[PDB]
Amino acid sequence: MACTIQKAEALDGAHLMQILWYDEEESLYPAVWLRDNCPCSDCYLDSAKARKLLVEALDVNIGIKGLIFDRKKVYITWPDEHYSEFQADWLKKRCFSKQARAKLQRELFFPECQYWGSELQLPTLDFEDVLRYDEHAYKWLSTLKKVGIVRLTGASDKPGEVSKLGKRMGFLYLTFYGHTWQVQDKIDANNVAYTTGKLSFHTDYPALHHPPGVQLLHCIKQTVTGGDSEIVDGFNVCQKLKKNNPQAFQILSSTFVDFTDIGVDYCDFSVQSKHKIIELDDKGQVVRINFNNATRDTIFDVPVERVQPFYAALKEFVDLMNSKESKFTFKMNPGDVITFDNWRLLHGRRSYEAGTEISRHLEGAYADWDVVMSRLRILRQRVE
Amino acid sequence: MACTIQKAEALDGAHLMQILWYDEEESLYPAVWLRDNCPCSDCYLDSAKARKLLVEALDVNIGIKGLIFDRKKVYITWPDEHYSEFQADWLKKRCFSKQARAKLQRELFFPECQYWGSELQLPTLDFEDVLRYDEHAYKWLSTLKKVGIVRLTGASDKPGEVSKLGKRMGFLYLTFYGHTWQVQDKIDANNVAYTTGKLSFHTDYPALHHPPGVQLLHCIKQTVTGGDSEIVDGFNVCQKLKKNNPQAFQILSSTFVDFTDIGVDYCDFSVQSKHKIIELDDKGQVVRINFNNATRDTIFDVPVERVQPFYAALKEFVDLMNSKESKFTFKMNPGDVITFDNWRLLHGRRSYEAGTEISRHLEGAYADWDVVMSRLRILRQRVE
Ligand SMILES: C[C@H](CCC(=O)O)[N+](C)(C)C
Ligand SMILES: C[C@H](CCC(=O)O)[N+](C)(C)C
Ligand SMILES: O=C(O)CNC(=O)C(=O)O
Ligand SMILES: O=C(O)CNC(=O)C(=O)O
Ligand SMILES: NCCCCCCN
Ligand SMILES: NCCCCCCN
Ligand SMILES: [Zn+2]
Ligand SMILES: [Zn+2]
Ligand SMILES: [Zn+2]
Ligand SMILES: [Zn+2]
Ligand SMILES: [Zn+2]
Ligand SMILES: [Zn+2]
Ligand SMILES: [Zn+2]
Ligand SMILES: [Zn+2]
Repeated sequence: MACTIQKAEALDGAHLMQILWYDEEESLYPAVWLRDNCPCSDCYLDSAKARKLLVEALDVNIGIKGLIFDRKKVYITWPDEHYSEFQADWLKKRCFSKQARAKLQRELFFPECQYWGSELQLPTLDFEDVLRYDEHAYKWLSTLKKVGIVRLTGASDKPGEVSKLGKRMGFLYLTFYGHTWQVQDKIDANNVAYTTGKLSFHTDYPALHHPPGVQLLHCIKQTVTGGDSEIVDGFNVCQKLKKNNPQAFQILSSTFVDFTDIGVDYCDFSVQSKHKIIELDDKGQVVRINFNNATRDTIFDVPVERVQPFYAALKEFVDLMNSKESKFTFKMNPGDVITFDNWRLLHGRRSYEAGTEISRHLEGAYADWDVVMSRLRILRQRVE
Repeated sequence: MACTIQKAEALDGAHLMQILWYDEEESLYPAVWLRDNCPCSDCYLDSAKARKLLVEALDVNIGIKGLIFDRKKVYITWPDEHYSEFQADWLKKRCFSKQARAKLQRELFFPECQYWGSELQLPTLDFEDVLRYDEHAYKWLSTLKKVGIVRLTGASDKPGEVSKLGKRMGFLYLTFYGHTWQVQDKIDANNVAYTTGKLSFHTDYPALHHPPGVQLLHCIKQTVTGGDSEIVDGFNVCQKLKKNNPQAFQILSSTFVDFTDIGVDYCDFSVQSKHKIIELDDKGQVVRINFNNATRDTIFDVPVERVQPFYAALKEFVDLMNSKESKFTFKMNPGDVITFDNWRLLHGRRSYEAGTEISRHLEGAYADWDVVMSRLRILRQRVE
């Protein structure tokens, strides 16, 4: 009844098609959009699922010349004698009502989000299960997207596990630190990560204009002397900051901060960026946190009078992150893997003791959110 | 005289340091910024060129407790007995005046830009020279950044040339179409690029939220039956559009368009995005064009009444691109490589004739702008 056509007609000087469905609801489709999206082999390459029609071939003032229909299809003639057929279900799905458009966007982008503080129950799955079963890989990625983190247990205590998950997603994201990389204490460390020092809350790689969306960290070896992990939900903290201190929020979401990274690892590099620490979309929703205090530059491109207020804002923001209501602490063991949203979470670690042998070793990697979402879309379809 | 210290003092309740240089100019440095950027081994890890100091250790209300100086350094004591030394040249470079900050930004980001239309003289270098000499690789990347395109001649007529340039930059950008990819006519083409059809002006990969910054295309084999290349400077076209049709400009720079790509190539994929076709920074400057008509989705997430005005805007934009004053046409020969800014240029190709053997073959690859700029920074330093 809902996707069965009861009536189709051209309206509004034939610039619009209206469908009355059998459930009595109505949908409207501009004529230019219909012509633009003609599925015939002239206009549309089915093997690629892509449009061949050029913008240059589209009359933006086009009207429908003729229309007939049955319960399942509309058949249209155009002023220049082009001919088009559209299927009822295809039409129904693309209805321009706010409700139909929003529903489809949810299905494409999995916007569901569950904010958390210290009460977090760390979502946890088995590693081999995730590699083997789509049902488990689906739960893995959907929870990663919704909650921002998933732990995987039962991996080995050897290099190569993040690489297997990378393949399960599709491919990992290559950076100047390599395809994968080793978090251990190193002589002449090119990065504070590669020391025994404390890492306060940070996102990885704000020195890139497109920081890694997803981070993977696998504990190969762990020390008893320290090295606990800490996470906080950045979207949650930002919401509390806007509430408690709209001025601090305003400064952090509007000020461009310079980040830097110079050194040699996979290649030799001299990397520079600018980002707003709290990054808002066009509707004012926080979509990314860009913040690592180690790689924030000495160069600070703001007028002198904006400097101290910036720091006072940043301090309020860091204090919220450290608050006992926001922060969640745990300690990784050999064979544990954490996979998390590096645009949303900030993470850190406690200091631990140097010695003459390596007491602590994680292997990490990155992946692009688009690569991950693509796998998520495919998995959902296979599972449903 | 300009970077020699004539006087240093604490001012403004000791919250500011003022330096009077020997050229009689003055610079101001907030106390909190100085403490934040103390270069001592407690605060700063020299092997990483990174800050160890935590935000949590920074008193945002800090003042200078004592200060002494000579011609080349300032020596500061802090209220908690921490001690800091700063070098005159380091200080001079980071001066918070608008002029000093802007100068340094130019040096970091190479903003110089030369807009062009049909009068373009295609910048051209030798391929092997670029692989061999830093002077030539520097000219290559600086011109790529400034002009948006460089041709390289004298490559071979065999696969693997884009890969060599990838290494010269650092590394190539892996996508679902592979590390490198073959533009040829293919049975069951997963993409309109892999046909003999005309490609109108487009950027590559707006189906990703972070489209490739730089594209490389190497002609292995060329057909006489068609297949000429066309380019246009997108930043130039946008400027003309804002002038001629501010309404069209407003629609294109504000409307989110959905892009899609579903198929199998390097991996199986189902990719979705949203972008504004004309993408503006926070000051209203165009920083990216995101537009491929083949991969623009059938799904169009706007209210019905915005649809036709969107198309009328897009048509004005495409017509400008096609104008004889904007467009530059040329034809690639075996051994030619084009490297260009895929955020700024749009490119296309003329149709050509199918046959039973492959008459036309290019190999392409992508690179990230951050990877390229890093190499650019390193090269400049080596050459100067
Ligand atoms: C880049 C990260 C550290 C975070 C950063 O520098 O932003 N590595 C662990 C070294 C791979
Ligand atoms: C992605 C490009 C075409 C452009 C596009 O689909 O956006 N390939 C040539 C197939 C690698
Ligand atoms: O060592 C850890 O526990 C966490 N490591 C990092 O956050 C890093 O390397 O960037
Ligand atoms: O075939 C050409 O000349 C140009 N190719 C493309 O723009 C492409 O593959 O995306
Ligand atoms: N069942 C209706 C088919 C209509 C074909 C029209 C071709 N011009
Ligand atoms: N040449 C001046 C060195 C000052 C050292 C001060 C240590 N507190
Ligand atoms: Zn139906
Ligand atoms: Zn058609
Ligand atoms: Zn980290
Ligand atoms: Zn290298
Ligand atoms: Zn000097
Ligand atoms: Zn110090
Ligand atoms: Zn292309
Ligand atoms: Zn794969």
